Amino acid sequence: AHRFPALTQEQKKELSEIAQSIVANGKGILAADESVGTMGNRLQRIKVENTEENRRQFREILFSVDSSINQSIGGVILFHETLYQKDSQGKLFRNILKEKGIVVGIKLDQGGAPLAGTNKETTIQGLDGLSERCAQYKKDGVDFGKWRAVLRIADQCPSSLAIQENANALARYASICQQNGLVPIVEPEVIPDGDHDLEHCQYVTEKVLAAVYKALNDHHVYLEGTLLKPNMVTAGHACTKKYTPEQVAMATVTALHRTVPAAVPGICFLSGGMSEEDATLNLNAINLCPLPKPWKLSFSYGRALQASALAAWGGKAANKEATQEAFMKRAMANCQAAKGQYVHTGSSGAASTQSL
Amino acid sequence: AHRFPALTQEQKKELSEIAQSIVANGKGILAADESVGTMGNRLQRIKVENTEENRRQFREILFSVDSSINQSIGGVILFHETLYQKDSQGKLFRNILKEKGIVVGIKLDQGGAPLAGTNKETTIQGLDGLSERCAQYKKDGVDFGKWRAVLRIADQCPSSLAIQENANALARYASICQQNGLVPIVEPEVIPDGDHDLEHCQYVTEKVLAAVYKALNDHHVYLEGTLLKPNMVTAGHACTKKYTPEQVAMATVTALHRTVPAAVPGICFLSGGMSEEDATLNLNAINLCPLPKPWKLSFSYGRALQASALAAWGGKAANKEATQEAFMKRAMANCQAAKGQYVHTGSSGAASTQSLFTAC
Amino acid sequence: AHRFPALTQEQKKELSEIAQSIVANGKGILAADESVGTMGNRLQRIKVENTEENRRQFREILFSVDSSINQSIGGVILFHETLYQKDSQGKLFRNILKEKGIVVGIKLDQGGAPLAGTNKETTIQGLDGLSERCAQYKKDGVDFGKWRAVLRIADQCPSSLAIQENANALARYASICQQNGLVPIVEPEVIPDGDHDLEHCQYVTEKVLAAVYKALNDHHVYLEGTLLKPNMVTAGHACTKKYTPEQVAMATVTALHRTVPAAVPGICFLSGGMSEEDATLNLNAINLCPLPKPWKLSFSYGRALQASALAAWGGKAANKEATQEAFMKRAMANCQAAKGQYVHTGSS
Amino acid sequence: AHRFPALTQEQKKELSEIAQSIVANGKGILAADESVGTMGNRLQRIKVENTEENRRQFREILFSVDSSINQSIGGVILFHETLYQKDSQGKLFRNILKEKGIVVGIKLDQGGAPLAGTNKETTIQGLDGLSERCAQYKKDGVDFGKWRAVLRIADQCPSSLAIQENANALARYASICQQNGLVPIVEPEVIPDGDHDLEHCQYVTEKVLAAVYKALNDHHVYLEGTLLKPNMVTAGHACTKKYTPEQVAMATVTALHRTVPAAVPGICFLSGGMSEEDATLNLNAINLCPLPKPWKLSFSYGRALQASALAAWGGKAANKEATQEAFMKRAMANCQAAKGQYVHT
Repeated sequence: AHRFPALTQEQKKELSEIAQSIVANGKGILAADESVGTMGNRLQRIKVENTEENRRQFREILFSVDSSINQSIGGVILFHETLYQKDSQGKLFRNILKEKGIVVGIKLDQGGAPLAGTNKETTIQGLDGLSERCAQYKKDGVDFGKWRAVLRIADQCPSSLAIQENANALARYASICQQNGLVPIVEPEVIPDGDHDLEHCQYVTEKVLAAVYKALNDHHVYLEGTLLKPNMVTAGHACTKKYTPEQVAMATVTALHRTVPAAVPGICFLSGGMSEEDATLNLNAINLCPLPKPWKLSFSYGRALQASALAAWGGKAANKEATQEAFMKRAMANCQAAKGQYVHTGSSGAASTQSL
Repeated sequence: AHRFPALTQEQKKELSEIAQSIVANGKGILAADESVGTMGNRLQRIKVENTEENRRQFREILFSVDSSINQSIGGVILFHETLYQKDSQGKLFRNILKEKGIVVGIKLDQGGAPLAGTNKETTIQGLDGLSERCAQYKKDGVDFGKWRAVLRIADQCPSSLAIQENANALARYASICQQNGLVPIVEPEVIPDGDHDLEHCQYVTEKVLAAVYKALNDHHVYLEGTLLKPNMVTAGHACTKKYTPEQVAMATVTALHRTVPAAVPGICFLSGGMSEEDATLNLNAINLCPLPKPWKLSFSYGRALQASALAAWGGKAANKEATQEAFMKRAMANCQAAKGQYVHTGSSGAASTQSLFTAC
Repeated sequence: AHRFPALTQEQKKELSEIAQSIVANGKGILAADESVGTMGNRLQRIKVENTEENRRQFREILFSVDSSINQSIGGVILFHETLYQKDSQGKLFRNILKEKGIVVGIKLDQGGAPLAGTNKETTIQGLDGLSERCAQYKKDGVDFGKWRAVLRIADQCPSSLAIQENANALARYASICQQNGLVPIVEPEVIPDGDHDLEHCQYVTEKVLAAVYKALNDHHVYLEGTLLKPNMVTAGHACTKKYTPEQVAMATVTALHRTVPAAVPGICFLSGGMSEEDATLNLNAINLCPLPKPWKLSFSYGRALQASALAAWGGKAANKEATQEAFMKRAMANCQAAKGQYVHTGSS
Repeated sequence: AHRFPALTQEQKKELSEIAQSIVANGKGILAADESVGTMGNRLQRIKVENTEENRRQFREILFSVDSSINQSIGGVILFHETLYQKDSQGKLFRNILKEKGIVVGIKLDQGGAPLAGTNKETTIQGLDGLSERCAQYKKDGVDFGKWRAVLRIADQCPSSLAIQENANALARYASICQQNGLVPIVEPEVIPDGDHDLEHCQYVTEKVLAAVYKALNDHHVYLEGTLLKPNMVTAGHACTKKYTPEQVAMATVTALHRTVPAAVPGICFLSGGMSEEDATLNLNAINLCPLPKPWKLSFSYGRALQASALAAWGGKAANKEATQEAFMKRAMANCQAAKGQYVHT
């Protein structure tokens, strides 16, 4: 509250410049910020032991790919550890990435915490000392952050305490990052677990984005210097009905265009477990849906950009190339999807049609 | 909650089609819904008695204008009296408007009500009976409604209680229109009274808007089936900073693109006191503002479409012609401005250059 | 707003007096404000034609009772019509009651209205013109008002929209009434329909009270000048478990002590549906419940104070005495219950 | 959810019992949870070097006072370092207190954070990982917590954002304490800084509290196992109008009874800034105030119980008895004031 402006014109100019730079010409985001535990889950699928070193090795293969990768990839979100890791010749990754023209980002949330008196719902931690962490990250070469909330549809979820309380941690999160020069990505993911259908997700997704944006305003957040990583709108995991990229597209741009201000510059979708192929086909329909779409509609993918590469790697140095090839192909595909230019092409083996 | 949808797909299709038809090709709205008191203030300016007959005569001139007016005017908001008045031959005004291909709206709000413990802030009455009233008006040829809220800037204004309550009332109101096939026009006006500058206005307006839409969302309103009639972002009346349309537009378009969703099909500005030429220069500047503009940006003009015609009328039937040319001239200019093409020469036309219409 | 006080010290004094006057000493509230249709449902039970004369005749009997009765009833809520009716002699009922020592109140809401996009939830209508209406009633010798909201437990009810919207209308009405000297009686009723149990209603009643209060607070309503008429914590109508007055008391005072500020002078249960005997025992248990109870706990009953009286009247003049007797009886039981005396042991 | 209870009845039962036992018979709380910096200020006053030794030493005099202080003091708020500090004989202070029948509490908040876009307003940090800390503290002898939010009166403060956000932080914290068997003392202080008068402070005190309690209600906090530590209502510090204890009381009780729920078992007024005597007089009055008072009304004082003792100590070990005397004296005065039985003489 009121008068007493959160930011200078200059601060805004910087954050709006970073933000627009990452989704600039069909480019997207590679989401490599899996934590120790989450990355172990990934490495498990290819039966690779979750070691720091293995983690360092897979990331180094992805980050050392030809600078051309700049033409699909606008930023890369890193987990803390990886932010401080290095190459073979300790070139820190973060500098391998900045030098190729890629903007570096950082996971700033520190996970869930249960919210008592609720059907298993949570909020997210990490606001304590966030300012000071953001400043050091700004110093170490980071220009955007990521904060993920997780909301479920189930008996009595997403509760109100749940949507408002996760919308306000997001809003504090967003507020602090801006005071430090980082563009905040607000991730209010609504989890595809369960058997609801398309309309149900569409509705919850609309009620969750309306909360976020009003919280977001109550806390004086600067929409122009922010990015949204929403869930696309689909039926749940256990839904038996079958849907089309085009139906996911309508439901998804419908929901957004009723709740996401045109000032937000770019909307980069989470892929969450869709196969790589669907991730791409869906984003591509999203860019051709015949509705008002005032922002860039792009990707911030984690699994949809790294499954087939993980699989080609299998933890063997010897696979460097195949690993590289995979990620590059997914990366290009999502760039065309980002421009509504993708045509069923791209990666084809079971891992692209995988499901995650 | 949820899975209790408020509208069917076919009700949505109808409100969306209505709502877009009104702002379709640079068109705008003529806001002729001044109540008796308000209208009295207007006619007082031209020293004409505020008679139900004087009122019916000045509106007869305006609506009997050449057909071509439907190139500029996509809809016309009427005050209850007027919705039931007649031409000089017993032909109903609402039927004349409707045959010339112009959508008819009706003022649904019923004035303010003081908010106790507030520094002179109000809310707006009109929801009791609202449904039974829209139903009937729909039957009577009406396809859209208008509800005006009034917020001001001042010591302890606009408060949370006032913003909150006026958004909710707006909320109920838009809900109810939608259930009866009327497209709600939502007008949370921020008045220009006072000396704040543009930056302050812009901030209150972003504040007001964000509450409005979250509220409409709580109430399940169908945005696609709505129109928004807000104030342009300007300095207060008594502020002394002088600004440029272009400054006006940057503030306006900035605020609106951070709170009004892209699903709203059009936003028709009230002109609230701005000279006829200024309401034209501004709207025009808003259409060329280099920011995202997902929605039509047009006019819904009370005074700014009528100053000149009133003055020409003088309350004399022999002035019919002049009266109609004034009206038509501002209706066309406005529609060009709604398309970012009004390259007025600064207007000459005192009528058009002066403050406006027992305003304050 | 922020300074800009709602009311003066004197308005306050006035309203605070009204408020405490009506629940002053064990007494309670006769809710005779049934509406035309509602009142006819009551007449239908005893097979009497809903007619304005039938209605004026019934109340006439209830209001002509032995003065006394200002030692149990401290206020009587009337439906508009009844406010301007007479007795079999032009005496205006509103004068008969004043002169008996009883505060007369008016129903100010105007029934429900559907909230689109809800599972059949409603709001209430009535604020348009309320202010004007309030001024005249105050001038016609009404000192307090009543507005009922209805909330229900059901698939996705009560919704947050429902609760929020109902609490705000209630806050508008309550602010409005003070501005014209009535003390507003805030009635957010959680209907018993359905099969939920006690603890489900407790939870839903404690959430609805938190809402209303919060709103009253936003609307700068003067609580010390108010009165509440909440439902009692009970299992739903279709619940098959069975419970004890004392179990309804604990459920009820628990909820109320967690949400209704000690500044509200009195909370006056509605009974809607409970037999005459139960509304007296539960109120009674309510007053014996061992929690902290900063406010008077009492009744503001409609059926529970009249059902037997109607039965006795039968719409027959001849039945007058029987009729008053009954009403006079239930009114003492509940005064005594209001004091936690009512040694109970079943009455009529 | 809704339904899906936050606590079992057992859990309630314990939090309830702990909550009441602290305010049990006119008893109150010694707040010795000043941080290293704050304590520094207080020692600055008697001219003693802010030293963990000094700190440690000064508290050791207050906690070794005769057991009879448990007639007046129901619990003590410690700051982290101190929760693990020992006497001159290696006996941990918390055990010394626990053995004289005093319940021990831990500061949980972690200070302030700037709320951009506000006129100097803040929120409070400390929720990250708070649960695992709660549990740890529970295992180290702790039974209740403490979280201080600060609001002030000034140009555009306290704002909606400040209000709502501190309320939400308070709610969360309260909730997480309950989940781990501590009783959360909610502390929404309205700072006295500034020129405002009585009625103003009372108006903000009422808005802050209605916000505090609805948010605890959104967050399923169980009030019967909570305590509230609010400011009393008084004019601001630079306000020239003089007022009587009776005036402070009517304004404090008026506010409190309009917003704080009768379930809350006890309300323990911070005194911030009040002289020891004024803190006793005003609490006393508060207890005679002729309005409904469903809750004990006591103290949770820091300066008000230690000023005279600190001056007597003078950082001189030889002043051990004077030092304890003073402290003991205010603790009894406040205990009487918590029973509206204090009189000067």
